[PDB]
Amino acid sequence: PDYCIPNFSQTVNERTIIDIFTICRYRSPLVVFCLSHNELAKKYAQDVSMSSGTHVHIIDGSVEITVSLYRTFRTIATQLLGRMQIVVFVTVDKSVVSTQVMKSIAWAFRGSFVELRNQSVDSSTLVSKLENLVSFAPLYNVPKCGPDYYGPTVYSELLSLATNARTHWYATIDYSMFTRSVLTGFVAKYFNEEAVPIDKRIVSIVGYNPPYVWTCLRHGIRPTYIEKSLPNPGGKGPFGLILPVIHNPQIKLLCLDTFMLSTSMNILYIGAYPATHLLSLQLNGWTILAFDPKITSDWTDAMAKATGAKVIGVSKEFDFKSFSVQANQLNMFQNSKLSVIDDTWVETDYEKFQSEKQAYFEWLIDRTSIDVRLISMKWNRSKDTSVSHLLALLPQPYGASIREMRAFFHKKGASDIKILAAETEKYMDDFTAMSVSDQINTQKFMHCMITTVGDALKMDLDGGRAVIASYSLSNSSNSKERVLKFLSDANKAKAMVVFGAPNTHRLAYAKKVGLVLDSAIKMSKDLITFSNWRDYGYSQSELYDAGYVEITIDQMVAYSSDVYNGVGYFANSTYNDLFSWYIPKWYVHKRMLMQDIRLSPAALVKCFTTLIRNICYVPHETYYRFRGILVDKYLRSKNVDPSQYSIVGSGSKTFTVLSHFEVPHECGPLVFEASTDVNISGHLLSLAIAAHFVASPMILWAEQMKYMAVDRMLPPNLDKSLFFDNKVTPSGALQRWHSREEVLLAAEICESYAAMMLNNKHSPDIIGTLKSAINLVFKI
Amino acid sequence: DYCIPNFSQTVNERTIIDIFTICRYRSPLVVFCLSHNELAKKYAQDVSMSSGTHVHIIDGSVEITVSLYRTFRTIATQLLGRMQIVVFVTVDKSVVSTQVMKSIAWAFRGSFVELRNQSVDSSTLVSKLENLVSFAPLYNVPKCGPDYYGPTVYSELLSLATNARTHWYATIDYSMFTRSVLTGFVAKYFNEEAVPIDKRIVSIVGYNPPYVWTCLRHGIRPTYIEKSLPNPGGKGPFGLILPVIHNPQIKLLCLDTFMLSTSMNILYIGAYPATHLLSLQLNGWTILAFDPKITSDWTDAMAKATGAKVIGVSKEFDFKSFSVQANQLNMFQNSKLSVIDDTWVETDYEKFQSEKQAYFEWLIDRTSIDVRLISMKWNRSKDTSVSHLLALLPQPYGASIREMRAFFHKKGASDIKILAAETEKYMDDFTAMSVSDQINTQKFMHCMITTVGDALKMDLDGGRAVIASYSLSNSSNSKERVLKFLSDANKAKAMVVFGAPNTHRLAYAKKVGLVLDSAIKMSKDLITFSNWRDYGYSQSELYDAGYVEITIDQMVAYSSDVYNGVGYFANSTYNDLFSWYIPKWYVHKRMLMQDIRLSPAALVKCFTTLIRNICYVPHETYYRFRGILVDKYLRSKNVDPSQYSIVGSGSKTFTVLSHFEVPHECGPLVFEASTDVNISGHLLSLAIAAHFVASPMILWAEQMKYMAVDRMLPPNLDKSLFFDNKVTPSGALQRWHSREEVLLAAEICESYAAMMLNNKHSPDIIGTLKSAINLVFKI
Repeated sequence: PDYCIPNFSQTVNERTIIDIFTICRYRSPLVVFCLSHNELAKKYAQDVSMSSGTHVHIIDGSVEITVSLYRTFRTIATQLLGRMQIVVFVTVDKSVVSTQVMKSIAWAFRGSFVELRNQSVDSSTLVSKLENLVSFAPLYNVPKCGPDYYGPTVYSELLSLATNARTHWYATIDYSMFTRSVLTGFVAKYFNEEAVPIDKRIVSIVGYNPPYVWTCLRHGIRPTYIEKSLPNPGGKGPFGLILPVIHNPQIKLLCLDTFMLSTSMNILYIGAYPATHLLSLQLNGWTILAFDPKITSDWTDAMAKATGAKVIGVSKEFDFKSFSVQANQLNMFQNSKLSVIDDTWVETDYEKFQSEKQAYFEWLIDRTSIDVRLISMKWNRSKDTSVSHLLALLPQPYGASIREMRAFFHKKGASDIKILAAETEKYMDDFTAMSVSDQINTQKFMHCMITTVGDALKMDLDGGRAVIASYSLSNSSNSKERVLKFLSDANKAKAMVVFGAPNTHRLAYAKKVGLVLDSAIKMSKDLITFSNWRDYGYSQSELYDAGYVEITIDQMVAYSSDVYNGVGYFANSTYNDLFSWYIPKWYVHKRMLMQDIRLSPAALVKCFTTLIRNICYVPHETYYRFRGILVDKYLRSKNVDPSQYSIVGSGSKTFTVLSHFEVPHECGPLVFEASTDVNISGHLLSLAIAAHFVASPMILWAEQMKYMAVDRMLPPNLDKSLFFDNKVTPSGALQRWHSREEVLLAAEICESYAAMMLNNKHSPDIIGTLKSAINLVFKI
Repeated sequence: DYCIPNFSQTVNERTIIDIFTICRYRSPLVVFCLSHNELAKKYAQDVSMSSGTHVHIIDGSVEITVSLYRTFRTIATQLLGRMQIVVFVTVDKSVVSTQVMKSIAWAFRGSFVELRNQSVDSSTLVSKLENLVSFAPLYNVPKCGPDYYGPTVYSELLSLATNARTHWYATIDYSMFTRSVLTGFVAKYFNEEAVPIDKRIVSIVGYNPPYVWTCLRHGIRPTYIEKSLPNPGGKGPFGLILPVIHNPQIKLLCLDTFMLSTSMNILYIGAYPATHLLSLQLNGWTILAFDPKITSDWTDAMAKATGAKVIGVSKEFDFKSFSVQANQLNMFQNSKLSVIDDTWVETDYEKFQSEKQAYFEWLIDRTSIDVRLISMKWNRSKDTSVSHLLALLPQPYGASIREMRAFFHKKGASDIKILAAETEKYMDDFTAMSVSDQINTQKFMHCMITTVGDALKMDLDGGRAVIASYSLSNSSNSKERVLKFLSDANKAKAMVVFGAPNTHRLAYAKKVGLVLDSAIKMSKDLITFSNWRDYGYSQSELYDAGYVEITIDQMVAYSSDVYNGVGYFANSTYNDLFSWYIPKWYVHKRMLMQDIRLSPAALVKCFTTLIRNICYVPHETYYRFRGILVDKYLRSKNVDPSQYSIVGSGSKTFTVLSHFEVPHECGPLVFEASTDVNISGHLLSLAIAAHFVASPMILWAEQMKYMAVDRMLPPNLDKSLFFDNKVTPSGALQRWHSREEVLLAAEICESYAAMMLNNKHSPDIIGTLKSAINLVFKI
């Protein structure tokens, strides 16, 4: 062996790389707690620190807020892979650091954010959430990178002796729902930044993906699907939707309402009260005309303030026997699109009441004055009846074992069809006895009305059209030649097509070291096959050649914090880490070249290097000594005279130039002026190591690094506290980082750097595809 | 299984392997003492932001007792986190003395630095503060010891010439650390028992060279006792005349420490400068130094640094005066005396040696002075007869030099002729050998303080200190006879520090596939090491012989105020396979009061917290599993469920509703109605730690039984050392757990280890500990 430190031979073997992959499942230990009672914070900080060893920080204002954040999170950035919980108590007022700024910094480091600074010192809510820190450590019931959670993990079951003090834990499923929510929040943030009109905030979800309807209505955008091949439903009508062939406590009503809220920006909601499920939706741009006798004056103000929509609530019954546009205040929807949500019903003469409604909806749909889109009515008829302008007769996917159906009226519906009673009762007898999973499964018939059939690669990309392709375009049906052509054209067209694909070389490195076995995922060349479908792999370089920069889910949720209304997560998933997400290059240059904390790689640049330095006995200054030695081995490998430079190998000086010399490089010859100090970019080396295990923001960091060749003024609208991680000149501008020579020099030694840190058990393909992408960013 | 807490998918066979690997990092603490608080805050931020080192600043804003309680209760949970921990202590020495803070530091396996007397711009203070930022997560100051003389040079990690690397021999350095800790414990034993200075002699069973240095570093005299010492092959009564063939100041300490073992009175001729002696505590010695260059300050400097009574003569030694009234030898009447002759001249060296030899041949035949040993430099080119000559060895650290050493003794050869032609070719061979072989020949020198015979039949009178570094554990001595020797030693109130490989800890290491079969092979309790055979001993059968297992952590912490040896930098898995045991009589007499030096604080949390982080085990959920494990045991003994109520919290394991008893061999467990039961959680965690490192379960159990009721704090010990435990307003250590709460945890201990390690534990490890807990609590 070898008896010397730092030791990489005996410490970093193939099983060590496996354990590093395992540690990445714990890489979100931060909890940011905001309370206005400092002495109370000191107690619980001591309680959780003594009981479970959680590292605590108390930003109390004794130090300036900018330097206080700089000292707190520069330390946390190194400990994110330490498998130990980290709590940061923020006790300064919201005037010192606002709720949105602190929430951004929290989610930028993958942490749970709790804001309770308005609470009194003896608040039952404040003390309870503080006791949860000590009870649940090292875990915490508050979701990370999100305010709400609707998955199966119930933290209160961990304290219950009846449930054996256990709860469920589906990391891959929960992070998938977290990813669907983050993509939606980023598109919502995209619409807000581009000042897109409210009625134009529509996103195309490539491939059928049910949960996107809910996430889109949570962020104030309307969803629309586009599937490659949608099979025939098997019913009657123009679209064949009449009788087709066959854990959220408030999704029973949100399943139908969110879909109807996608068909129009104006809604006639009959029988709305209480409509409590709508309160957790951002409806800023909608106009709700609510009809119910139990509607009060406070109910209208409560719905409008919680959703942002213009709500006009009528405290009367709906006049169904008046056939005029002057009744029920329908005059406010002239020359407009309108949809009707009918939830009215009675247990006395239900057949007689439905006939009165049907005659009104059959007339309301034939309005040349109002573009009535869709009308949803409760259907339960024991007699044969003819329906005009009927598009769909679907069961209630969340109605469970109930007997009621739903009818959908549309202009392009069946001109006249006869709904036989003996056919619906038998149809319901089958739907009534199905499993709950199959009952909820039949909600795809409902989403068919907002689905366009065709190829997503041939769609129109006009005016910055938002298109979410969740792993869709990457599957083997679409060729890599055509997908790269679609994304390159989309970037030229200034369109927002968020694209995701499996990282080819990250999965190859996972199978090489024996992480995920051959039984789960099999790979051949760049073609990937998943088991319980085939899929193409894409690297980070070829997508930059198509004009797409890889961004991390961490950076997307952090950049979209002030508009995020979705769900969070608790644990990371190795399966989800195999994929990478890319946004077009035009939007990166326009609004993402100024590296704030939300768009910084702070949550990844230090945690991997520190973990390896602790495992391999690498002292701090010794780490920078190895940096100079690696540079010394590269300069002499290119026949540079050793007397022309002087290897310092410190944190501030990599090496000093003594006489002018140049190094041949494809991105222009590296110019080294005499009597100058060279300090190569260390983040490039560490981000390449982090790319072996998780999605690395190397491409976005490089674009920011090139933009920081000179001093750049801070954005005027953004809070300047978000730039705490970087130096700011007294002028008020972000200080220059590194020269193009210092950055390209680190890319050349990057191959030998990974061979040192991982004991030659790295992936030269991972370093190669990143090195190739760094060169294209710094093209001459 | 998709449920948390998860033990199935998380704790596999390789997971146990990685836990063993983490135990190599289980000493990350650094305790830094400086009197400049704002300067400490800066370097605390510098090392925290650069390397992620967790820092603590005890500044006095909180009371010192509560401040230590909050700081180290947290550190105890993080000792397996692979991250450096620094504790800056800025309060005055009046708030916490240097010896108290050093004990607390070494109790948690930490490097201790005391620089509170330094000014804010001291070049020494700032340099050692910059070393924290430069060397993190490592540190150049050794743990549990002030000095380090091994091959690891930290300044080479910063040098580009050495490729920023240095050597790293963890097993060798920790072995030297163990030899030094054993010596320091014996030295602490002599200080506690008030043993007279001249009686402080320890027997080192089996030949072990470095113990001569460590003993003289702690003011005690060593003596060897070997099973079979081969004949040296020379002439003389003991055959020591011409036998058959990294410390910068060991060149002189090799000879002087051996001569300082032969007598408590020394005549050092040619002492100046004698700088090597300054690092030894010679409290009890009397040095009569002869050299012209001796000054008045030199005598005071030697006496202050060593504690010895030094009388330094600023003159030459009168060799041509044959009387006890010359050279002030009148102070050694009716006393033992040994002389160290280091005088020499480059002009007529032969003529000067003949004058010395005639004096030493007369000085050895003194009925007035019990002259023990005389060491003279020998270099004669002519044939000469020597009277009263015991040995003539080469200088083991003389390297390629031509000079030899002669040793005069009363029991030496009455008359022998030293032929010049034989000693010239003998030096020609000694000069040509390797340096390792030159130093290897220092066993001939130590032969003069070596008794030949069997250590199992020695006399154990009046608390005799005997150190057996794995010697008694080897296969030559049967386990039946060794256990008989140790049981007799404990009855005789003797101090025989005994060490042996932990049978079940090595078995658990081989079962999971840590140390492979090529290095260590085991059969039953017989162990074979590669690169000799050895018997294994468990913690229970040694308590049956009246011996309690103590950890090297607790020994160096308990001996902090007398420790003068070396520290260590990294732990070694090879050394962790062995356990160290001290007699039971000394544990009951002075170790039943659990202070921080004798507490298992450095092990009771770090293993449980690491497993809770790996397996997603919440804090309160951990205590829920505790009650469920108790509920599974009470039901297994046919206790009616309506007689108790499972609470499963940190303060209440379960509440008793009606009186019921559980049959147990240590008396039936009595559970009074309307009372709360809180089983001892430390017993469960110490059993888990016993799978990987030496666990102080036996010592903790003896302290736990003594803490059945309140006990007054010792009057002499600083009461700050009891910060880890509750103290009543009366000034006494508050009671811990009842005998029912402790024995109840021992019964669920088997199922507890099956849950924490996913049934991949060792029932033998739990069994030998559970058996020992019963013998401590025997009725």
